[PDB]
Amino acid sequence: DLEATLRAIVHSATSLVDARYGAMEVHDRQHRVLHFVYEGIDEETVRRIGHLPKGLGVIGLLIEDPKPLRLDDVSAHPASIGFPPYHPPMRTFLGVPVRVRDESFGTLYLTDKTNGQPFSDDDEVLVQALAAAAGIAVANARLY
Amino acid sequence: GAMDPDLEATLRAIVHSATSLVDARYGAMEVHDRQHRVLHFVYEGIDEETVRRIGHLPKGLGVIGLLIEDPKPLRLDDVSAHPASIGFPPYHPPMRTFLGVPVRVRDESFGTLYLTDKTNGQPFSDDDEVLVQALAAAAGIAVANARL
Ligand code: HEM
Ligand code: HEM
Repeated sequence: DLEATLRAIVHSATSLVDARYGAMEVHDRQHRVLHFVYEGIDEETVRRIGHLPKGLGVIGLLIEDPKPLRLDDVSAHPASIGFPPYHPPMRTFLGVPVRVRDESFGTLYLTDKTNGQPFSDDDEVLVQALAAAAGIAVANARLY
Repeated sequence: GAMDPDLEATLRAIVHSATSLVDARYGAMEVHDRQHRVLHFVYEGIDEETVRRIGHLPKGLGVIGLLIEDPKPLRLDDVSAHPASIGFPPYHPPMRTFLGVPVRVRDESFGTLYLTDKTNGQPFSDDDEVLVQALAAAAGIAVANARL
């Protein structure tokens, strides 16, 4: 199961960096969402928010132009679309592409590092390393 | 022959992250087949001249052979003092502190991720072990899904 694998990767990222929230989106070449896995938000809150992300705002930027991005305040970025009603507040941000050499498929991202600090150089390196493993997983599912 | 390019980049990045974050002087990973024969070995922290002097890659013996045989996390204050120790070959850096963990999925283990010589002179911490285990699990995912 691909989503179980992607969830394991999100868990490792969130726990090791010590972020409150973690997520991964995988999309097709038209930018349609194929998979969205996440941790940090209870299902009651999920039910209030409603539909899962479509890959807009800051995530849209990263889908169009895959490369690592860290932000002190996600809502301050020019590409920021804003959260939907009932979504938890989130401030600090780290996002990296989920990719292989040939192609990028998705984005692994974290918000709200514990105790309020920005994501570090070391956090970005770690998250890139985990994402690469997810990149291989996604590339394999696309063949198999 | 050579490892799949994406797999190799991923494993090397994982070794680097593990080595960097636990502040190890040296880091390595061996990957083996189902019969436990070593196929690939990637490493960092040893200069290229010392590599030429050592002259042959590890076969998976000593304390590593133990981890290959019995895939479990293993921390040691002095790797050379372990009764499984085979000893380092000529020209190989002396290495004292050791942290090694299986590269695996639920059903099968594929290899070992290992770090030596913490910069602080101290043994690898419990925190160090947890971080390396998670990185090894991602390496396990990579190996399992790697391009045929
Ligand atoms: C738990 C991990 C999550 C993280 C780290 C996260 C993070 C984000 C980020 C960074 C944005 C872009 C904000 C902006 O551009 O201003 C966003 C937008 C959004 N999020 Fe969340 N989110 C998470 C979970 C969820 C969940 C579970 C839902 C739905 C139940 C959700 C629904 C949305 C929607 C609808 C948007 C608007 C843009 C879009 O549709 O892509 N998010 N989120
Ligand atoms: C740079 C990261 C490295 C680490 C962390 C590392 C670690 C180790 C450890 C823990 C042992 C077992 C010691 C014992 O059981 O007494 C060992 C043995 C050995 N190492 Fe290294 N090593 C590294 C690099 C290298 C390189 C680059 C070479 C060759 C160019 C090499 C060649 C060997 C050989 C030949 C053995 C003897 C046992 C065997 O053949 O498996 N090592 N190493």
